[PDB]
Amino acid sequence: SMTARPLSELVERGWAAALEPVADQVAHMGQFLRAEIAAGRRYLPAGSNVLRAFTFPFDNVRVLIVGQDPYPTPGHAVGLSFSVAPDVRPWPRSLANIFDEYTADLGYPLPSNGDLTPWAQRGVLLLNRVLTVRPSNPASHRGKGWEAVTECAIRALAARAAPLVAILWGRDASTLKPMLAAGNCVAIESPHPSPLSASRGFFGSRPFSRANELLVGMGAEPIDWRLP
Ligand SMILES: NC1=NC(=O)NC(=O)C1
Ligand SMILES: [Cl-]
Repeated sequence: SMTARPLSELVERGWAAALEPVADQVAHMGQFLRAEIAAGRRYLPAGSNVLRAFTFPFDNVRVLIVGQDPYPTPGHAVGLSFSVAPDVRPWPRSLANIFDEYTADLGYPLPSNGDLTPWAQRGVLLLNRVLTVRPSNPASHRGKGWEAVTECAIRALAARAAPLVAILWGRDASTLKPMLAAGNCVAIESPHPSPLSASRGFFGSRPFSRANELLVGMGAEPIDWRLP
């Protein structure tokens, strides 16, 4: 529980230090979620998955992907942005669009399922600007306190003595751009992959190959994006 236990228990070691400026805020978010339940509203993903992106090592991140907020359908969000459990079908529409672009950009076959954990295990941070949502109500937790947490995460990533490429999908994600100003960091911005915006510039954006060209130009290893 975010309300009950400290960052050193909840997230990976580098992340616990990176998020120290927002320790109280994370506890505050736990209190917010408690209040939602007391009031008769639910949230997604499950409490134990809310901070899941911060359970993969901070020092190993080479690419950051940021979306808006979690999937609003119960059974979809898993605490890694855009990912679903390997048994979920059909795929949510944002994910189908991401995979469409993945095939077009990289030439790989469509993935077997919607599980993006391989990316997380290979140094891709799968973040959302806001880390919870009320079921069936996209953007319902906007402005409730998560933004300070994800702002802190990005600042910390940008301050590392390491290369970083950011991929910012959509308007809420794009508000992290000022913080990404650092010489060791470069940002790709595009419209969100949702059907609401994908045709404004998500399709054809080639984020995966662009990220790898940027990494190699900073002397970093490219991401192996291939999913099974
Ligand atoms: N539909 C979704 N939109 C997002 O911005 N992030 C997710 O994790 C899922
Ligand atoms: Cl609800």
